[PDB]
Amino acid sequence: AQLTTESMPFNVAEGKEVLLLVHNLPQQLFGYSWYKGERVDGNRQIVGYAIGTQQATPGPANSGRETIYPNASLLIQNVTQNDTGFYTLQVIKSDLVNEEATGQFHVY
Amino acid sequence: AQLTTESMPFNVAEGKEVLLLVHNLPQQLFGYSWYKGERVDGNRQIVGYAIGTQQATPGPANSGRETIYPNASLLIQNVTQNDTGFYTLQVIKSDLVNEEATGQFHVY
Ligand SMILES: CCCCCCCCO[C@@H]1O[C@H](CO)[C@@H](O)[C@H](O)[C@H]1O
Ligand SMILES: CCCCCCCCO[C@@H]1O[C@H](CO)[C@@H](O)[C@H](O)[C@H]1O
Ligand SMILES: CCCCCCCCO[C@@H]1O[C@H](CO)[C@@H](O)[C@H](O)[C@H]1O
Ligand SMILES: CCCCCCCCO[C@@H]1O[C@H](CO)[C@@H](O)[C@H](O)[C@H]1O
Repeated sequence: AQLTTESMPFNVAEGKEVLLLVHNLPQQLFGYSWYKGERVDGNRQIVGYAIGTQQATPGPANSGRETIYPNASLLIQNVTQNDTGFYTLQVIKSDLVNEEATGQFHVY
Repeated sequence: AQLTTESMPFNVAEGKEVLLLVHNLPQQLFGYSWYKGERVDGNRQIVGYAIGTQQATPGPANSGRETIYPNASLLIQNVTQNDTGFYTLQVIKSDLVNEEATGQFHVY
């Protein structure tokens, strides 16, 4: 089945925490990139993650409060109104035929 | 200066050929992915290219008439009306903080 992401919890109190879980990662991965919003856009990149070295590198939209895990999961702490809405994950395969999934939680 | 792409020629007769040139490739590249349109969208991916292995892999929007070169350049032969408009290159860096550039020509 399709690459998918869900957020835990779906509705998050301001100041609390949310984990973006990822399911059905394909094989032969090179890396992951998370973006704020519904689309892949470098200006809105949160983080880039190289699997070979297990190394996270921040993008322009990185808040300082995000952590990516080896299975692509994204933890966000001390959430703000600004964190609310859509997130997009791009999975970079080793053949560079890539996949995206979006991506939502609601701050209250 | 910024990663850019220009098309040669910019206005192309139906049935002829167009080369999408790429300038200012950054260092530390792992590969390239070309998309039809203004955005990175897997459903519209033309090709994925691994630099290390020199291996091109076709995506869903591949027409059969496209060739990617080691410097990311894209040749399109026997162009159709359907080929007209924007193309987007994504450059995949080793730290996964990637870059995109668009991308157009006009068929007449
Ligand atoms: C700090 C706690 C994080 C531990 C990992 C939690 C992931 C548990 O697993 C997830 O549980 C969800 C329950 O809502 C299910 O909907 C998902 O299908 C399942 O993958
Ligand atoms: C607070 C830190 C949370 C730990 C981060 C890793 C937890 C991820 O846990 C994994 O998530 C996957 C989907 O993303 C699923 O395979 C399973 O729910 C689980 O094994
Ligand atoms: C007609 C097919 C020939 C293959 C193309 C040869 C490589 C293209 O040529 C290169 O294009 C780059 C743009 O990507 C430019 O930056 C370089 O200056 C130029 O040498
Ligand atoms: C170092 C890069 C080598 C790439 C191999 C080129 C594969 C595309 O084969 C193409 O065949 C066409 C004939 O129909 C020619 O007009 C093109 O010049 C050629 O690129």
